Amino acid sequence: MASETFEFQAEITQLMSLIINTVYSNKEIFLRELISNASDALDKIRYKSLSDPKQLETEPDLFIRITPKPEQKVLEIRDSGIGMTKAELINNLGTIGTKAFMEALSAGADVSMIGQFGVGFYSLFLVADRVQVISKSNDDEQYIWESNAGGSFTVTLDEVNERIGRGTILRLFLKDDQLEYLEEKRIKEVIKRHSEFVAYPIQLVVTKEVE
Amino acid sequence: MASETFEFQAEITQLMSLIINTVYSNKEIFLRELISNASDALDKIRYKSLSDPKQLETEPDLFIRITPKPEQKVLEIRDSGIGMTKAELINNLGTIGTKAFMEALSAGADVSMIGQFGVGFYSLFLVADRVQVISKSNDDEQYIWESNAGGSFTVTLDEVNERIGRGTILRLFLKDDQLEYLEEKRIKEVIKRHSEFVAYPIQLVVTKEVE
Ligand SMILES: CCO[C@@H](O)[C@H]1CCC/C=C/CCNC(=O)c2c(O)cc(O)c(Cl)c2CC1=O
Ligand SMILES: CCO[C@@H](O)[C@H]1CCC/C=C/CCNC(=O)c2c(O)cc(O)c(Cl)c2CC1=O
Repeated sequence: MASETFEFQAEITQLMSLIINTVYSNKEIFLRELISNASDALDKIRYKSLSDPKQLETEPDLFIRITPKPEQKVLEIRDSGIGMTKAELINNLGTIGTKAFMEALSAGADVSMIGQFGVGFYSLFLVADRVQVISKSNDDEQYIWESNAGGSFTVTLDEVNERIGRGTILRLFLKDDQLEYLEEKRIKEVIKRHSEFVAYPIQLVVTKEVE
Repeated sequence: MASETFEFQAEITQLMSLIINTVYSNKEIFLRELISNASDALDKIRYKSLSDPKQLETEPDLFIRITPKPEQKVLEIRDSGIGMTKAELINNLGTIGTKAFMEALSAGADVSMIGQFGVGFYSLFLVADRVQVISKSNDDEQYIWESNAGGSFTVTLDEVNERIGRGTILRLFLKDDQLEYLEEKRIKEVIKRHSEFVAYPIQLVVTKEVE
């Protein structure tokens, strides 16, 4: 199953590089941004479903789910939102707001503003050096978009991950110094602090050895 | 990705049908049998690794993991044991002990003996009307064996489920009256009662909405 490679729009590559290298202290803001995106996508499939009810049948439950995978130093944020087609992943995430945030930043702006420029997605590079966005739109097959903050990303038809009925998974490969975001306590503390007013259930998946 | 269909050896079909239909009370024994199988497979990759250390690299952690999936009425039991090749799944599970258990049964035997006849796998039909066995041996690709207790099963190259590095997942589609096995409390109670002496960590995956 062959990967396709695409070039990032120049300013996006610009944004990603300063973030992956930054010494900024409050890296935990990435989670609010990703939950905010998840909530948005859930709004869209819900609003969409107002006039097209069958759009919900691929995954009737509306949720945001966070799943620590300690062994792989991975953190996943899933939602059963509207999802993105292959062409949406390519367009939305790489090939097409941005520059103005970098300008605000260089003047003293707090990266927490990132979401107000519409580019909070990229805040994930505060805690991760690599990401896979796995997405299933009702309108397309399941696809994997992958980036390590370089100048190019890949998109691959998904034959390796669990089927999500509909929606998007952000699979973050955490940096070695950022492994705290795998911890149930840390995660819950960050959720409560910055994501108080979310319309959808936020589920936390915890793995505990029984005794 | 095309399915292949195989016929069950007659006595196996025999065994499965009486179990899926039985009014037997103590259906919870299925879990000890599946944990026992998981432990066995883990023994085999560990013993195997004694003379062939690199066999462990596909999945360095040795664990048994149970994952309730309430939305799908599914219960998964995973291990990172030795796993089964496509030919092993076909051979082991369908096409090749058994009859003597059915004879013990018809004389008054308790189905809890099933494991002593080497066929405890089939006890899963006490709680499930359908199963998918997903397996990855170091020696083959990932495959899905599926049965609903009929006279035939299917085997399909796996392009739809998460990659397991190595091992086996039993995905049980629980009957409507058996949904109690999705419950953290129930599961823990059954583990402690019948699986006290297990050499490997038994991990329980619990999904909890945060507030
Ligand atoms: C600037 C890049 O574009 C994005 O940020 C957008 C894409 C366009 C805007 C909204 C589209 C609807 C579907 N959204 C998603 O699938 C999505 C999600 O369900 C969680 C996320 O964490 C991100 Cl990232 C995205 C994708 C996402 O939020
Ligand atoms: C009678 C049918 O044969 C089986 O029962 C056997 C297959 C032959 C014996 C042992 C083989 C080593 C690998 N075992 C597995 O992958 C396995 C597992 O890791 C969990 C299970 O729950 C079952 Cl079921 C099996 C498969 C299993 O235990």
